[PDB]
Amino acid sequence: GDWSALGKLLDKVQAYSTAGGKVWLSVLFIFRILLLGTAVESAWGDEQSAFRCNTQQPGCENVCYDKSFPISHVRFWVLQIIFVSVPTLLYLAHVFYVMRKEEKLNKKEEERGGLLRTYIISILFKSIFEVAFLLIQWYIYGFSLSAVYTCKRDPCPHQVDCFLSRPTEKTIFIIFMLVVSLVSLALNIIELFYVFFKGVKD
Amino acid sequence: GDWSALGKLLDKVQAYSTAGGKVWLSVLFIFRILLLGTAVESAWGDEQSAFRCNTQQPGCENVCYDKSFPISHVRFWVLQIIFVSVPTLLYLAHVFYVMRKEEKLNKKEEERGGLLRTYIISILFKSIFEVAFLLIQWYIYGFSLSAVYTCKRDPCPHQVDCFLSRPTEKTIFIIFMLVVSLVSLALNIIELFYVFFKGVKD
Amino acid sequence: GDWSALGKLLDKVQAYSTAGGKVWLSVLFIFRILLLGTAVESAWGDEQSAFRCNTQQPGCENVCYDKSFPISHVRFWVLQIIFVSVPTLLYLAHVFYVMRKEEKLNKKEEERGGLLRTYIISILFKSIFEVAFLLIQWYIYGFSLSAVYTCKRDPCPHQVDCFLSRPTEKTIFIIFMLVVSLVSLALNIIELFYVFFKGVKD
Amino acid sequence: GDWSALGKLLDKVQAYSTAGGKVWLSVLFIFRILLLGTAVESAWGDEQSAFRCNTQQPGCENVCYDKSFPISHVRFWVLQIIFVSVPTLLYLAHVFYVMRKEEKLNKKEEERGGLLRTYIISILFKSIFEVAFLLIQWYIYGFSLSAVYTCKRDPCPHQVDCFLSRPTEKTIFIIFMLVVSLVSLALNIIELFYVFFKGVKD
Amino acid sequence: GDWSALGKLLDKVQAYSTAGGKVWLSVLFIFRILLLGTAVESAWGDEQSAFRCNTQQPGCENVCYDKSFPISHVRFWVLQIIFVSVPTLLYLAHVFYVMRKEEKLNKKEEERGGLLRTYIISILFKSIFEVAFLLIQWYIYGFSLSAVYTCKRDPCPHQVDCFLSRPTEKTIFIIFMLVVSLVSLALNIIELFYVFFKGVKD
Amino acid sequence: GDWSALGKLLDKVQAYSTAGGKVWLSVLFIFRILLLGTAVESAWGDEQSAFRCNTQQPGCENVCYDKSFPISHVRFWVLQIIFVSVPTLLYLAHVFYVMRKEEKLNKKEEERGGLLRTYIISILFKSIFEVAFLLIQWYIYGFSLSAVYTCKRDPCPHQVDCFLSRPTEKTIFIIFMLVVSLVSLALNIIELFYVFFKGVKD
Ligand SMILES: CC(C)CCC[C@@H](C)[C@H]1CC[C@H]2[C@@H]3CC=C4C[C@@H](OC(=O)CCC(=O)O)CC[C@]4(C)[C@H]3CC[C@]12C
Ligand SMILES: CC(C)CCC[C@@H](C)[C@H]1CC[C@H]2[C@@H]3CC=C4C[C@@H](OC(=O)CCC(=O)O)CC[C@]4(C)[C@H]3CC[C@]12C
Ligand SMILES: CC(C)CCC[C@@H](C)[C@H]1CC[C@H]2[C@@H]3CC=C4C[C@@H](OC(=O)CCC(=O)O)CC[C@]4(C)[C@H]3CC[C@]12C
Ligand SMILES: CC(C)CCC[C@@H](C)[C@H]1CC[C@H]2[C@@H]3CC=C4C[C@@H](OC(=O)CCC(=O)O)CC[C@]4(C)[C@H]3CC[C@]12C
Ligand SMILES: CC(C)CCC[C@@H](C)[C@H]1CC[C@H]2[C@@H]3CC=C4C[C@@H](OC(=O)CCC(=O)O)CC[C@]4(C)[C@H]3CC[C@]12C
Ligand SMILES: CC(C)CCC[C@@H](C)[C@H]1CC[C@H]2[C@@H]3CC=C4C[C@@H](OC(=O)CCC(=O)O)CC[C@]4(C)[C@H]3CC[C@]12C
Ligand SMILES: CC(C)CCC[C@@H](C)[C@H]1CC[C@H]2[C@@H]3CC=C4C[C@@H](OC(=O)CCC(=O)O)CC[C@]4(C)[C@H]3CC[C@]12C
Repeated sequence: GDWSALGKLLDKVQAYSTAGGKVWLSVLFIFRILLLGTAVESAWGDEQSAFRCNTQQPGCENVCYDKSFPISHVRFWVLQIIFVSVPTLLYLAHVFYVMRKEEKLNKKEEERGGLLRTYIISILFKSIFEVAFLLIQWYIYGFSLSAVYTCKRDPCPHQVDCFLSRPTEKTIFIIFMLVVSLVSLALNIIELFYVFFKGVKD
Repeated sequence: GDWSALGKLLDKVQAYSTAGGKVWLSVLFIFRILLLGTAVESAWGDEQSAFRCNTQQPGCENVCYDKSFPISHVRFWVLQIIFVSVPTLLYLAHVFYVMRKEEKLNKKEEERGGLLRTYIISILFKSIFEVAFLLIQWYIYGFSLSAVYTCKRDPCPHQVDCFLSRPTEKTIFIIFMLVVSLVSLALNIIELFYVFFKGVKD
Repeated sequence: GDWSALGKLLDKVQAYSTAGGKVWLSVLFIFRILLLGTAVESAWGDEQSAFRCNTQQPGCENVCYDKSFPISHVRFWVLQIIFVSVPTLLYLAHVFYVMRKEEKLNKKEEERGGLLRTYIISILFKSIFEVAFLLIQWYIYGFSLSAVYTCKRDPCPHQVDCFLSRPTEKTIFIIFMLVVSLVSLALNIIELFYVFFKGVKD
Repeated sequence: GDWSALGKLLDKVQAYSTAGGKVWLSVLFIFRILLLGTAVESAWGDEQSAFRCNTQQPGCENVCYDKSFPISHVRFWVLQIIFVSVPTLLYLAHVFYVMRKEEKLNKKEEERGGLLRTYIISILFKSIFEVAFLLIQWYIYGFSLSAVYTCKRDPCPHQVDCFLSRPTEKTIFIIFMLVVSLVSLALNIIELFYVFFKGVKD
Repeated sequence: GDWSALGKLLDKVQAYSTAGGKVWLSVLFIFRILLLGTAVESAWGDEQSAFRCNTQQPGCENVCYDKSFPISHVRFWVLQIIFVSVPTLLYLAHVFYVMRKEEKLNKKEEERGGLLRTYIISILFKSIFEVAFLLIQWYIYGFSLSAVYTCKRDPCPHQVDCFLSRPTEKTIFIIFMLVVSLVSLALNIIELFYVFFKGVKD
Repeated sequence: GDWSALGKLLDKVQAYSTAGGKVWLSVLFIFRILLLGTAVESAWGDEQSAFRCNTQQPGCENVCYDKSFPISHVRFWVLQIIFVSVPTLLYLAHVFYVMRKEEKLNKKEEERGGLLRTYIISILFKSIFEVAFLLIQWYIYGFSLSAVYTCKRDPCPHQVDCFLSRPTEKTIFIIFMLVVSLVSLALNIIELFYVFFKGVKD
């Protein structure tokens, strides 16, 4: 049970990458998924059951929660990490099929090119998605949470004060994820610069 | 432990497919199942416990919820994704048995045809199911949710106002799924056009 | 790691079956288990917590629920699908042991029969169980659910109105399962007719 | 990856068994564990939360529940199925070690007996445990449940009426398990009779 | 895929053990983990939600529960079973590394001792931990539970009566675990006596 | 299926380590993860639902809980154990790639150094993280919990007394984790001293 075809595929996929990029970028993905699945996912469990508002009006809590949180952070991060990893899978499948076709051609008729361009495009799109998600998060929420929220949506009469759950831990986790995203963006830009320098000097 | 029979089966199954269809259509299924299982399934958890109506009448909440939501979106999508994937499994089993029979025939007696038609039929049925589900969803619900619902079902007296849970996130997820379905439909139609052009020109 | 003994066992088990029966009957089992485990099992979760009755008498809700639902549909279906699949497992084990004994005999002493009857018996019993379960379900419940139930069991005084949870989705799922069961019954009867015709003409 | 040592161990373990016992007794274990893990385990979930008594005295519900149910049925059945399966595992380990020692002896010094007795003892103990558990269950509970219970334990004043959850489904499952246990006992006694007849006639 | 190195490691690890100890001690661990994970873990679920005290003072329930149960039984048993199994893992790793080093030495330079002492030390420490845990449990709790508890901790005024959940089942499980622990201790002492007798007579 | 490349990688990774460090440090990680995942994670489940304060003011409980527990202990420990294990994974990947490159070089052109420095750096960083986390925990919380907390945050009027859940078990687990961390730190420092002594004397 020798896993040599996996080695061939891995070597072909990582032909144009640097030595460092083969390590940090791979470990960061594992770090990200572990942190997302273990710690943060449980702090957001009681985000609506422990949300309280000061009023007797039936229906103000629902509308005020929907106004405060149009989309939860955890699902935003899940979307972010899904959109960032699909280009690599597409490239891997492309390489797999190309290798199979080349092997068939070699066995049948013996009885720098497109791949670099695809690699560059994938690396560009990953950074584009990172920047877009960061900008959207900055515009909608920010990078902090306050304990008291003021609601002025009907049928609440003239105003309402509402109180959040765990507004301090979530800030810490938000900052952690921001740092991780910035590190990933920098590591992805370095690869583009290296590739273009190699392609220009020679 | 060489997995060569899997390669033979894969090559036989994807004989008439294009180069692109071998990649995007496969990755889209993984994207779909991951998104369905991770993010959306948790937003619909408190769909009946956090549903509130303004009245003292016992029994109005149950009937009004049943009137508003005859069937949840998540289970509708589960049915949609199950009905779209069975034709491929049937075709795969058919090819498996045909290959086994051909091998037996070759070993025993040496001591464009039906498969294309089945492929075309499967591709047609997948698109048919996609369109049918989209039309049903458009007729029953639409592609948005409102925060306030008006109920006029007995025993509620003369009318009742009821309030939903997370009416903004669900709209976002609905739009995402709509886009995914449209992309899948287009990618399936392209294959039919390509196959018919190849079969007509030659 | 060649899986050839599995192939021998599979060919021996499916010797008397038709070409179609090797595909539809196998896929239907997967469809059934997936649908049972994913969608329906979650709709029946709040079947007793969201069941409400109009009264102040302590104890009427419990007795009225027990009177309305002597046994839940999901567990009835689990029993149905367990009782329908055991004959095949028994036949498979029988074939396995017979093959081992035949191999031992061949190696030791060289230093249409019972199996058809067992196959017929198993196919008969599967249909018998299907019909029995369908008849019991028809007699006890029917194939629909109503939103309001009338209870006349002690200690409830003179009568009580009670209200169910999700009475419309469950009807849809009931109809789905009924259709699946009918399809399975028809596909099983076809095999008996084919076998008897082959055994009579030759 | 040929699994021949597993075959040798299986043949050695089942040397003195009948043809039928190799099939029904093995399938019954799978049936038992599936039924225990899928259906019954969920019906007993709300056994204490939905238990209600008619009184204002704080503490009567706890003591009356503890008096009605000294031990739940599901855990009783788990103990029953654990105590019935350990002798076979002990015998299997004994055979494994004996085979290893015999192989070592054969390679080193070539440079009806105890096993039957152990088999008989294990078969006897399995039936003994079955009978003991059945008798205990008959003495403590019976084979049915009633909807209303009468409690006369302090601090409840002079008497209390309490009401159970799902008293009709549980009776059905109890009867099912009783039938399964009786079938297992009969199948185990048959093996003893067969073994003793073979050992006496020859 | 022959698993011969596993056999070598197993034979080396169990060189000084008796015939019986290779069976009962191994099966007892499986029995213990199964019983701990299946039955008992669910009876302790509602240990604080169903705990009730007779008073209106806010805060007496929390302090009285903390006074009654400084540590739950299930977690005590988890610690007990973890502390008893680590010496064997350490010894196994030691043997693994020693065997690798010996193989390297044999291939390089051909181009009763410490292990017994380690075995004895491990066997001693297992019994020491068993006895220590039993003594601590006897001192803190005992081997039974009563339904009514009397609390005299502030801010409760002058006294309070509190009521437990399932005080009869837990006694049964406690007795079961006590018996298992005693059996394990005896089986471990037998090995020490056998080893010392063999080492003294010869 | 011989796992010899795993052996080569393991021997290369642990070339500069002592004999003891190959055992205790590996077993301690398993001990840590088992203890974290089995016992402690369930004691912190009802940390906010069972937290109670004496007042009628809506919103004081949320703010007072957020003030008492800026971050839960379990998630702090998860972060601690994640930050301590990434350097080893980075070093392992580095060694893997270096070995592959060396093999390629050997096959192509035949048709104490950096690794020690990386090992030292990783060992230093692990201890640095341990010390930093211990200091932060000491500064923020301490190593004990009290049953009564005094809150002076708005909108609570002038003061509030609040009561915690399970304040005695958590102290025990905190002490356990502290001891484990200290042991790990000592075992890591020993390796640095040994390495430097070997590098200086020779
Ligand atoms: C549900 C299962 C069947 C499919 C889901 C898993 C895949 C989507 C995984 C398998 C390997 C993963 C990759 C492993 C590591 C990397 C690190 C990083 O890529 C790199 O830069 C690697 C270094 C390099 O090649 O230069 C970005 C994420 C990525 C591609 C991962 C993206 C997600 C991948 C493709
Ligand atoms: C529970 C387990 C035992 C069975 C359930 C899994 C199957 C139903 C999976 C295995 C592979 C899956 C397929 C993998 C990828 C594709 C992509 C797509 O098909 C294609 O067009 C592939 C590209 C081509 O062949 O042209 C539509 C879904 C489909 C068939 C998937 C449908 C679901 C399949 C058959
Ligand atoms: C927990 C694990 C170890 C055992 C539980 C799984 C088995 C009970 C499964 C394995 C394969 C399954 C079978 C696979 C497919 C078929 C389709 C169908 O049988 C057929 O008619 C197959 C076609 C034919 O042979 O003619 C009825 C169910 C059955 C026998 C399934 C019944 C359940 C089986 C035996
Ligand atoms: C957690 C894992 C690692 C161990 C737990 C599983 C075992 C305890 C299983 C493996 C195979 C099982 C056995 C498979 C089938 C049989 C049927 C039956 O035994 C027979 O009579 C078999 C027929 C015969 O040999 O005559 C009684 C239960 C028993 C021994 C089972 C008892 C439980 C066993 C030993
Ligand atoms: C019942 C027995 C006879 C067989 C079943 C147990 C084995 C599978 C155990 C015994 C010794 C274990 C090994 C002992 C020590 C280590 C710890 C660990 O060592 C490392 O590689 C540390 C990582 C690093 O090098 O930095 C990796 C797993 C490994 C090889 C263990 C793998 C599993 C082993 C082989
Ligand atoms: C999470 C995974 C990767 C590691 C956790 C599992 C181990 C800690 C297991 C593997 C085998 C187990 C052992 C299997 C059986 C025995 C029986 C018993 O030891 C004996 O006396 C065996 C008989 C003998 O050798 O004399 C005490 C527990 C012990 C060592 C077990 C302790 C726990 C062990 C080492
Ligand atoms: C989700 C899966 C795919 C990846 C997550 C698991 C890894 C991060 C594991 C695999 C082996 C583990 C290691 C096994 C044992 C050790 C013991 C210890 O390292 C040692 O000192 C080993 C002894 C030595 O080499 O001197 C510190 C933790 C470490 C490196 C572990 C850190 C976590 C590791 C790398």
